[PDB]
Amino acid sequence: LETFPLDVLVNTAAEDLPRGVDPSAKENHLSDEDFKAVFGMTRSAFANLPLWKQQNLKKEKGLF
Repeated sequence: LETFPLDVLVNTAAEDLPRGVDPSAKENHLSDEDFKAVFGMTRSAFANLPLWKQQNLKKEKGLF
């Protein structure tokens, strides 16, 4: 699993995204610290939200 800075995951062109990042699950590529800062809940709690809600939260945060 490759992790990248929040700014890189948010501000990179699709074709320029590092090969090791799943574009549909950018949150998995954030460090634990960045995930905590961005979402404010544990990774498990976030994964337990309906998919559409995970997506909606990510849209405004630039991670969709």
